[PDB]
Parts: sequence; structure tokens; C-alpha cells
Amino acid sequence: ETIASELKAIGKELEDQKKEENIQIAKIAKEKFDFLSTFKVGPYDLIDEDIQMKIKRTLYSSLDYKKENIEKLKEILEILKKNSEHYNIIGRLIYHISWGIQFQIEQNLELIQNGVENLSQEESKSLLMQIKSNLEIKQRLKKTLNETLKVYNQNTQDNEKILAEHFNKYYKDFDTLKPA
Amino acid sequence: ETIASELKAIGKELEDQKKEENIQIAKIAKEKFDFLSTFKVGPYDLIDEDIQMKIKRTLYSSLDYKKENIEKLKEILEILKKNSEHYNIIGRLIYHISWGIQFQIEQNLELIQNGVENLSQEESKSLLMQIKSNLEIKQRLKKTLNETLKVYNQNTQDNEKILAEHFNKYYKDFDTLKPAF
Repeated sequence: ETIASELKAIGKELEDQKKEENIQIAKIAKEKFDFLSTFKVGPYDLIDEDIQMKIKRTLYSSLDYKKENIEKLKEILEILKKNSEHYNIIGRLIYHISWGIQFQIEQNLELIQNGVENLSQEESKSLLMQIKSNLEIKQRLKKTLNETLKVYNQNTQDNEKILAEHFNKYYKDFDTLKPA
Repeated sequence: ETIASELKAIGKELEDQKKEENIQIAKIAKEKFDFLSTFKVGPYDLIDEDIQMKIKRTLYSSLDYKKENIEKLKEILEILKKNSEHYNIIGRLIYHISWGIQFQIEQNLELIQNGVENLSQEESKSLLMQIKSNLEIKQRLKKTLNETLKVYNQNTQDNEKILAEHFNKYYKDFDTLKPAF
């Protein structure tokens, strides 16, 4: 092909990405909006730095490292955390998906670091396609977080409208209050 | 007389509300959920401790000094502060009403501390009825804020429902995600 030349290149591409995000992520904990650093889905959950790293990677990346959107994500997660019934679905986003993706990427990166020559032709073929599926997932996710955010923003907007009109109704003066 | 006897008692009355709230408010001060202590309606607004005291009095009172409802009020005010257009209507609640009420209360308390005997019969009557209107309003406000907390609570609820539903739809798995294109 060479598939082993492709593979090695596709591995340098994502090992660069990793270095870019490593920096971008470093700055966010510098500027102090790295909520994921402390984030636990439940009360007494243990937090592993390496598992969180992976999660930051995908979540901060999809959000384009923007502070406004990372704050907005934090608020969404915080809202859902209130009800133990939402613990599971949050984990699916935070772990199964956000960590899960980085985990697959790391195994892929490893198979390449181990030597593409030590791979059967058909193994090299799966690795390549597998990598590409992971890259595609990242994008699917990015497009879903975009919607997640457009839904949250709308909601926030509606709440503002409602709240403001309630104030400009019962709060014009004393006369506009609650008769007993 | 003897509206004098009435006034005097309606005064030790609201002077009691003051010592109780003074304590209740004091607690909230070290329990560090007293946002009114640092709350400005606008960017570079000056904060007077005495004017804030009055506001805490009515605001924290109407919220039976419940730490949670006080947090909820803080969030409502914070949300509206974002748009400059809402500066006025916030002030009407915070100042004209919340401070305004305590201010009238203090003048009333003073007329009594000054001596009810130094008051005409006409004056004595108006004072009494005026006090009662203040004590009436103090309730209107309490009941209104509660409705306000309901409006906020409802909204919060709706947002939870919407968000969860969205989450369950898209985050169930990799396959539930939106298309890449």
C-alpha cells in the first residue's frame, strides 16, 4: 500500500493532536475552568487523574476549549446530577463515551508503537479502519455536544424571559403584589 | 388615648421581629450564604451596610431564613443581572420594596420611640393604620417571593426534563450520537 506507512502516519497525526490538546488542556487548568478535574458523578466517587485526563481530552476538545462552553457543560451536568435517576445516562456520556473513545485511541496508538510489522496484513487493515471509526465518533460527539448546547442555551433563554416577565408583574410596586 | 396603648404594643411587636431577625441574620453571616452582603445590582455600585441590612431583613425573612431558598433567590437575581434592561425592575424589588418597607418601619418605630403622647389623635390613628399596612405588605412580599421561587423551581424542573430526555436520546451509546455529516 503501504498500510504500514499509512498506519505510522495516522499515528503521528493523532500523537500530535494529543500534544496540542495536552497544551490546550494545561492552559484551562491554568485559567481555572477545568471543572472536570474535580467532577464526580456521585457523592463518594473516586477520581482517577488518568481517566479524567481522557475525559477532559474529548470533552474540552469537542467544546473547542472555549471557556463559555465548558462552563455551560458544567452547568448541564450539575443540573442532571441533582436526580440520582440521571446518574447512569451521565456516566454513559462521561465514561462509556468520553473516556471510552480515548481508551480505544490509546490501544490503537499502542499497536502502532509496538510495531506495525508485528501485525498481520488483515490486522493492519482492521487497525486502520478501527482508527478511522474512532475519528468519526469524535466528530459525531462534537456534533451532539453542539446540539446539547443549543438546547441548553434555548432553555436558559426561555427561563430568562419567564423570570423577567414575572418580575415585571409582581414587582412594579407595592400595589402589584400579593393580596391576602 | 388609648390608641396610645395599642401603638405601644404594635411597636414592641415589630421591635421584636427586629431582634429575632437580627439573630437569624447573624447566623446566615458566618454560615456564609449571605449574598446580599456583596450583592450589587450593577458593576460599580456602592454598597451601604445599613441599606443592605434592611434588604436582608425583608428578603431573608420572606424566605424564613431558609439557606436553600436564599441560594435560589441569588440565582434568580444573577440571571436577570445579565441584561442591563433588567437593572430597573431588580432595583424596584431590592430597593423600592425590600429596603423601602424597612425604611417605613423604622420611621414608624421612631415616632413611637419619640413619644406617642407627642402625637395628635389624628396622627396617632394614621400611625397605627400605617403600621398595619406595612405589616400587611411584609406578607404580600413573603407570598409573592414564594410564587417567584415556584416559577424558578418549575423552570429548573422543565430544564431537567428537557436535558435528560435529550441525554437519553443521544448519549445512550455511540450509535445514538448524531451523524458525522
